[PDB]
Amino acid sequence: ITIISASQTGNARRVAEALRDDLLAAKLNVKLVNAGDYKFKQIASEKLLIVVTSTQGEGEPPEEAVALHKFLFSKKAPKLENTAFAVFSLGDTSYEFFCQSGKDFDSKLAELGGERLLDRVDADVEYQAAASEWRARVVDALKSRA
Ligand SMILES: Cc1cc2nc3c(=O)[nH]c(=O)nc-3n(C[C@@H](O)[C@@H](O)[C@@H](O)COP(=O)(O)O)c2cc1C
Repeated sequence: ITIISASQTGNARRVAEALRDDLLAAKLNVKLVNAGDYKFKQIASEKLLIVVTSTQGEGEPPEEAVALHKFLFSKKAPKLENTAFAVFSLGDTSYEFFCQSGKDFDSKLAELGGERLLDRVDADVEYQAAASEWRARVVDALKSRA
């Protein structure tokens, strides 16, 4: 399983660390990478992929995931021939573009034909219970979808 973290400050990364550990706890071969250090040209090669992404100024994706989101949004983006996914997003209702990055990644993947393992989870500023409830569900799902 490949867990991708896209954080401007470092919160998605922390959740990803908790999540990867739950999967190390439930399975074992888990790879945790930051969007800035993932050779995303092989994202296709993933059987089970998780993305954790925050939403930034003007609803823009996290910096480390810009090339990735742009790539995933490019005419050169590959079809998720055999890739399934789940997205967790950190956002704030006070902003207009609440959780837009999650909406973007969730959409484009599905548009490309990726299989959604779990409905996208949008998280507000309190964030910490969503990551946990979401964490508990991907574990249950992945145990049931591998
Ligand atoms: C400059 C800035 C702008 C942001 N803009 C938005 C926004 O438009 N919508 C949103 O849902 N979240 C926005 N966030 C994200 C925050 O709501 C919050 O989820 C943050 O803690 C995410 O941290 P992470 O990047 O470490 O995951 C913004 C954060 C920063 C620093």
